[PDB]
Amino acid sequence: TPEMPVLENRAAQGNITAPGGARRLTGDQTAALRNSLSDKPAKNIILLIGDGMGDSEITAARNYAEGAGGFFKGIDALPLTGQYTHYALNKKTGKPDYVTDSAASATAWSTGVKTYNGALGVDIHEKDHPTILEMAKAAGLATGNVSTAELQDATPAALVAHVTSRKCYGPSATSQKCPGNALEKGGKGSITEQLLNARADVTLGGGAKTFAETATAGEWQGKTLREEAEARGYQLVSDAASLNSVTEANQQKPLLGLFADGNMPVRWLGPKATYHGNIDKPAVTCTPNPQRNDSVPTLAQMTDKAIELLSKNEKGFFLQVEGASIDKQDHAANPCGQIGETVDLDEAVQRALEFAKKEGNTLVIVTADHAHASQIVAPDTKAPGLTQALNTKDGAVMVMSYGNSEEDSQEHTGSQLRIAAYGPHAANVVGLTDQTDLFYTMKAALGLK
Amino acid sequence: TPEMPVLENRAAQGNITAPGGARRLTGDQTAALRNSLSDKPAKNIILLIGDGMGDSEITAARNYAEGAGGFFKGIDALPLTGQYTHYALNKKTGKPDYVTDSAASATAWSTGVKTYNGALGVDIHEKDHPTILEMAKAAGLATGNVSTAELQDATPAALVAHVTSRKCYGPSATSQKCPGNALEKGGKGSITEQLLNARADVTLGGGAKTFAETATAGEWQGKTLREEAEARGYQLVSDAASLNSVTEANQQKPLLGLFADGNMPVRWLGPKATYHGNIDKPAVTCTPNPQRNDSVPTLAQMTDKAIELLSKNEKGFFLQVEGASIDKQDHAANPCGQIGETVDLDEAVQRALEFAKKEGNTLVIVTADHAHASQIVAPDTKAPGLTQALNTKDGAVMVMSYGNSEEDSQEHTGSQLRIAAYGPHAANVVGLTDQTDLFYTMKAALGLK
Ligand SMILES: [Mg+2]
Ligand SMILES: [Mg+2]
Ligand SMILES: [Zn+2]
Ligand SMILES: [Zn+2]
Ligand SMILES: [Zn+2]
Ligand SMILES: [Zn+2]
Repeated sequence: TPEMPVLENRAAQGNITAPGGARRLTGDQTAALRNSLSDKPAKNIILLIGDGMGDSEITAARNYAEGAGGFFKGIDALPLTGQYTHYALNKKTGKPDYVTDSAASATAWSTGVKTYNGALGVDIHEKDHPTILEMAKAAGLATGNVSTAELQDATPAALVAHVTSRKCYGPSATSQKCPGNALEKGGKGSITEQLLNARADVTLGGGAKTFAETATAGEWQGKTLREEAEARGYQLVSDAASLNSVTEANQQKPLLGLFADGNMPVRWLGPKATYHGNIDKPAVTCTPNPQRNDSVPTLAQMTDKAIELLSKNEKGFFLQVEGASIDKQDHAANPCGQIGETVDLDEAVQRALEFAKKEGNTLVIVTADHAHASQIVAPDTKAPGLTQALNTKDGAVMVMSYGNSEEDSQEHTGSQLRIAAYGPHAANVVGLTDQTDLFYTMKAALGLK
Repeated sequence: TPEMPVLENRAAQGNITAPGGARRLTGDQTAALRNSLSDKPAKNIILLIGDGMGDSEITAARNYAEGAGGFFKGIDALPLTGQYTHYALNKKTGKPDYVTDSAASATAWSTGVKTYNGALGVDIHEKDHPTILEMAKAAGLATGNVSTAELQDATPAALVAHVTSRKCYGPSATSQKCPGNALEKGGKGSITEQLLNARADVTLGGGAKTFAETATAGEWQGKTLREEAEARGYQLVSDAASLNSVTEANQQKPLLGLFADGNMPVRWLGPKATYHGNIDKPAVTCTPNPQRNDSVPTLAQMTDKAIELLSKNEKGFFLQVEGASIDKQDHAANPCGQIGETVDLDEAVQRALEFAKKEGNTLVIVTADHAHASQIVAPDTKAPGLTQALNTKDGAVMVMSYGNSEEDSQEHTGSQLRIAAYGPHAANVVGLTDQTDLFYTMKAALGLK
């Protein structure tokens, strides 16, 4: 009557003020850990990435949304945890670059090779290396690529595209920045063109804008990328209703969902942190974003439809799910935007876990590309950076600080960070590992090669 | 019987520029993990604490001393890992206070009750709670308390004292700061007097200064703390020569080593970080402190002796080792000092792991009280705080940034952080747990009733 348990409840068990009340455990965990260890092969894999979602980000989001002694039913629920490194390389020297971007990190987990900041699917010598999606596909597995960002963004693009710079979104930018990759130059194509060739079964996100560009060469020269996708038999959907109307997605009729021109709308609204924000302004309470929609699918919905479609495959499936805007809102120094996308991702993880639990042969991994700027500090802190006071679920104030940049955007940080997993082969995330180890873990799990 | 392994080598496997070159794993971990899970009783527990050592501090030290792709033979070797929370409580409201001090967090793990910032061994109503060392002693176990800080400091003090404020070092301050704890007003005494009453087998650290104080009352009034110590039978030692000469350590001959007036000397020196210091000044290489001596025992030496004296006890032991100055040097915004003390701890952890691996019935836990300010950022970073560039073991540049305060000292942060363990009951550290579970976990392991 086996089955691998998920963490059902790790909230504070009683009165936070009393002896034993703040305890998240209720008894010895040994037995439960043992039950969590299997080396059986995995049929499927669900990789959920919170971009910029390091330990700090998780904590701030839990404190705010669930209270300090709360528990994220999705994020905190994975039983096997570790900490991994995500350094990148200096292109010229080949030595470590301690603070990676999304492009180099995404490449790392999806290819198993370290690269330079800005590179997608290539190494420091600019050699193309096959990705876990292409490999899964090659072996006959269904494949999914879902994200809240523009599909040309680095995170999802890493799986289907090989370009020297993350910026070559479409023909236009490619010609000018990735001369080596430009179609009209003998190259493989811009990110959007490779994504279309890649042909995963299910791809959903934003970035409808770039599809308005036309190809400078080949069979579809002069037609728009959107027209191209139609001409090659993709099913195009652009709202919740039409998405939910899809019945099957495969190699004959691959799904392509374009839910916004750029990035998909953020779940919550609030003002930006500000200088001495926590002393000069009252505490903030985030509010749902009215532009979020009933016509716009949530991450959990996209995730849910994808598992549905992909699960038809007898052989199994690979699916990557990105909660994109945790990072984008961290850059913007917007606590509410940031937290709100963490809560969003947790909902997506709950869905993956519900599936995995009942299916029994699925590995579900939750992690991030790199760490980010936000820090939880004392309410009376006086910082030279940006700050904001928030009213949390506990009814107490929490102060959030962004102090690693004097200009435009807050930056990434190089701290090692959480990786949690559940299912067959989950054990490979425990202890210290490298981002590149995840590639090999997934490969091995899926039994590829 | 397949008795439990420590991670052997989690360094990058080969050439980090090549496929699979940065991998830390040489194969599937499932079997090894199974071998690591044991719910047999623990005979001994060694708890190592890096004050302010969040994942961030560990990463920087790693990059620095061992390279991005290196491995800490001590710190990174514990196979069972998780993340834990350490929020404190608001004294008046009892709602969470997101950022803890060393007093409140130390109280959490040593008594299993949350408390307010500044409290030592009391709850928000100011009532006492038995500490883990007190419970071990009651059971007839040998007990040790080692710090590189002054013994009065919060981390080591939380084990032996119950005062309303951490400032109540000795006679003088207590009278004025913790009236209800003052001896003259019938309290249990200042921290130092309370430490004396506690009578741990082995106590080593700095903090001699306060031992120069004269008691205001009791059977040793007018006499100094040091004189009282001698009168009570403690064996004093104030240098390394005399420490090694010690052969016995028990209840009627407790060891008390006072190796400094205040805190023991830090291993490494370097300039403090400065405004735009990564842009404005050359990269730094840390210098070994020439004033650290062959006369002053290192943490690993302190730990080594402690383990030896204590192990003579047939009943088992409880030992707490603190690498104190990580925190203090973080506050000071001194990368070299911060990193040097993490390297120091790592050395003490190795000593602990060595013993444990051989003995087979010892739980070893490595963690921190709370997170801190330091972040690793990109080399070209223009930040509003204090920054510095360092020359790592890789021959590359790493920049650390301090930007959560404009005031005197960098501040603590409330991010959840790594806890890692080896041995019997180590499984209770995996996943999400609270700083309060630690108490309960060590108490159940030793089967303290
Ligand atoms: Mg991203
Ligand atoms: Mg301390
Ligand atoms: Zn990112
Ligand atoms: Zn980013
Ligand atoms: Zn501390
Ligand atoms: Zn501190």
